[PDB]
Amino acid sequence: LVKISPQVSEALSNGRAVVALESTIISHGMPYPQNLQTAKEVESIVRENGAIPATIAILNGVPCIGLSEEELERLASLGKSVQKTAGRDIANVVATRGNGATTVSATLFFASMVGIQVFVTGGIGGVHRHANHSMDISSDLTALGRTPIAVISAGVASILDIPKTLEYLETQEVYVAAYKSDEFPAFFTEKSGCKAPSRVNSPEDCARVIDANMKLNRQAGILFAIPIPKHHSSATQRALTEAREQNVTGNAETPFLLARVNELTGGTSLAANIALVKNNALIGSQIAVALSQLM
Amino acid sequence: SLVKISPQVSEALSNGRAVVALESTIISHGMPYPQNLQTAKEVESIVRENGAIPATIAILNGVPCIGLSEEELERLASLGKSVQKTAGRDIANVVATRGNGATTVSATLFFASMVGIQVFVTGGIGGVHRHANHSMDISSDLTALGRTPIAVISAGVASILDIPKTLEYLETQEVYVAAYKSDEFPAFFTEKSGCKAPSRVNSPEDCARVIDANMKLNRQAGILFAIPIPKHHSAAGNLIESATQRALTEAREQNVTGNAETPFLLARVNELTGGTSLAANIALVKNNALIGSQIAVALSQLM
Amino acid sequence: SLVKISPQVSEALSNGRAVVALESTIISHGMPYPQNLQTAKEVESIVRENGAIPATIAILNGVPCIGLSEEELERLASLGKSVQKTAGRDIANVVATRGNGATTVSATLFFASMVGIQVFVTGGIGGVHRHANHSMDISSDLTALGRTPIAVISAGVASILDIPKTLEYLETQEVYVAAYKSDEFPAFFTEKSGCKAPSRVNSPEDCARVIDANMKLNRQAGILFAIPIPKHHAGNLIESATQRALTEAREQNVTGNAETPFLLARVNELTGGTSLAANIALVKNNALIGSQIAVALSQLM
Ligand SMILES: [Mn+2]
Ligand SMILES: [Mn+2]
Ligand SMILES: [Mn+2]
Repeated sequence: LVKISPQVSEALSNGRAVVALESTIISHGMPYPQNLQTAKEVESIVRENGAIPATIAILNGVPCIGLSEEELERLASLGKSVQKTAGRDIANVVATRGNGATTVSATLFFASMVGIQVFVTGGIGGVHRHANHSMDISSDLTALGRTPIAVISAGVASILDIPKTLEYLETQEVYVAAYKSDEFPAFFTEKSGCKAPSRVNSPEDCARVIDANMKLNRQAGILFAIPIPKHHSSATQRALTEAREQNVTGNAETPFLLARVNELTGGTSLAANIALVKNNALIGSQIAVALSQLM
Repeated sequence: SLVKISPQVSEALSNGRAVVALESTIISHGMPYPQNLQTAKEVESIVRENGAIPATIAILNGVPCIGLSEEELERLASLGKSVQKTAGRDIANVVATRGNGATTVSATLFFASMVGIQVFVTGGIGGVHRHANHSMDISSDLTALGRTPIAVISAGVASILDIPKTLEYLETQEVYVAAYKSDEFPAFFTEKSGCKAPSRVNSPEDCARVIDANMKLNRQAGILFAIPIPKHHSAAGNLIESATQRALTEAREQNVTGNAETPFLLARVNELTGGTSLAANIALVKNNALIGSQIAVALSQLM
Repeated sequence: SLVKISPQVSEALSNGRAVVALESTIISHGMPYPQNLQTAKEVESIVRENGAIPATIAILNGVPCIGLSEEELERLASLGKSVQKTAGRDIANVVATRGNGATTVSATLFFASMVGIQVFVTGGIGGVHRHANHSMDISSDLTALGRTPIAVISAGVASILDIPKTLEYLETQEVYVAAYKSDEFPAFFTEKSGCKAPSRVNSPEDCARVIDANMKLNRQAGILFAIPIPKHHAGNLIESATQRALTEAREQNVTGNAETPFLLARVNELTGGTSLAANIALVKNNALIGSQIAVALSQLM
């Protein structure tokens, strides 16, 4: 049922480094054709650092692990009209023969299915603000707690509740480590105000943790949090307030906040988002190559 | 081989024919005698009339049974609340003590999945309770469905519970939730919850195709289909909702907690509504049995 | 190998003799040197005296150890609180960095399950913290027990934590919870929690039959047995001190890694050693009943 691209299939069969990539960043992070440009630049960074990129999406009901140029452009061109597909939506998107842009929870599922150990993303979903009134908590976190894969993120955006997100990850048995810092990063910016529960200082360090996790057959995964580079590192609070006073909820809520943050920052937040996923791709690829060498 | 599968259920499973799992806590605990027995038998009949084989699940003298005889349904109904209300976490204890257990959604999920039944019909699923922010009272039904790949066919979640938070928790647990032929998530006794359904399916065949995909993908999380109570009962919803609110207030003012709480609320609502809520409960489980059996048959045809 | 199994534990596993897992955070962090070592030896002796083999679990120089020698116990105890408190999520990192780690319930569950040990004695399990409704601080011990089919033998949950919410969370995770010979769920240092136990078991054989059924059913969730501290082994004092310690931690914003050690230390200071003495008594009692459960289970099988 799942279609693995020729390049990814070759790599997996030969034990070469593969880096999984998600597609909601393509459909919902930015408009066409900038979304396509970024996805291709991310894939190029993966290839230029010795790994094979496996962008995951669902197209016409077919889960695809590894996308061709045609599939990337086709996905990107549909823009925000593509179904944002969490793990729980996969079966429905398949059954309806639809297109789906897979989130972290869905991409985890497919990456694990075929034995990809490293999954590069921008930021992971989290515990939402005021969750003690709503219980709005991303399935990304639950999925990572029972999928043994390493997610390479730039931390968690302050749109979400970062302290509670860290607590929920801990409850779900997810190892969380910041890269070359004692501070947990906050996606757009390096400062979250939260201490990192653990630290790793090199791609080789990361690969050794992953290797141990694999060998032990633990069922919980890992969140690496790579602070956005210092050269690429009010709007959130105002966007949040506006969000409440205009009662934006459900599926509209998260796209509204990110868009508002981008508008209020005049493109600065999106630019940072682009910079961080590229940085995650660099470090993630180095981790994957180091891991492949270990194995 | 701790579990006993009846000849009728084993015959169906071995031949890839449609089977619908049914729970037994609605019999011993969820409904009074003898409507509890009457309804259980009528549900099994509806399952058969639509081409599937009913598999009511319970534990009898420490033996997990998948497929029950009429005398066993009668025993569960007659012994009533003296039968252990058996959640998944109670199964081992009821087996060890050689007791009788009427299985809830979390326990019935476990046994149905164990023997390869894909469709499980119930009235409603447990949920996040009201004031869960102070209590953290959240049904194991939700956790169980998040890690058991089976389709539960319900009429949604009762307003006794916190429906918006229940929907959030299901999402966090990776459970696909879809309302049947509606954009509104149903609230058990009534179709009106005030909550948008996160997804929608419009036919038994639609449902079967989602289940089929879930199976082929080997996902470990399950599915909640939520079937709004038939329109013929819509006039009763405001009444049952009003009584629900009064019963909740009464439970609080009388400090009814623990194992007493849920039975108190169901009984009180039926008393306040003069039997209307039980009548609605009977109608919705019959409707769920109808649609659930059609889903199971469609799925069997797909495979 | 993935793990180093001690000669005594390996022999027991191969010959079907009852084995009781033990954790090491109680040694490195839960108790001071040398009371920690003294108690660990006494607990292991109690396990042996009732017909089982103790398997204290830790990570030493990056190697998971199942079963410890006298030398290794001395090592964990003397290095004390400088050893990494190692939850399940920390195992891979402690292994990768070749470090020493004292394993909590969530980590010890993982290693016990790996080698097929069914009974794991601890003092108390982590829980839902007070004010979790603001913090969402909920121990991974609970999540782990909900998806690891092992019987944890505890003395309940300390009132430093939110006992009612801990019981609710365990229920949500499908963990069977039973108090031993009581209708009241125990509160670690003291037998009185003010919470009714959701279920009750009255003998080690009762417990073993529940475990046996859980095993035969292939359920993926575990069991918490809660053994009330012996009536002869101050409860009134430790509860009063607990309330005071909680207030102090709040007024001083003690958070993160500092919080739980602060509360346990403060309660012991405020009670003049009474709570540590109770902690020693309850882990010995858990070892007694837990080993009897493990032997009864081995006999059943
Ligand atoms: Mn959400
Ligand atoms: Mn409950
Ligand atoms: Mn904690």
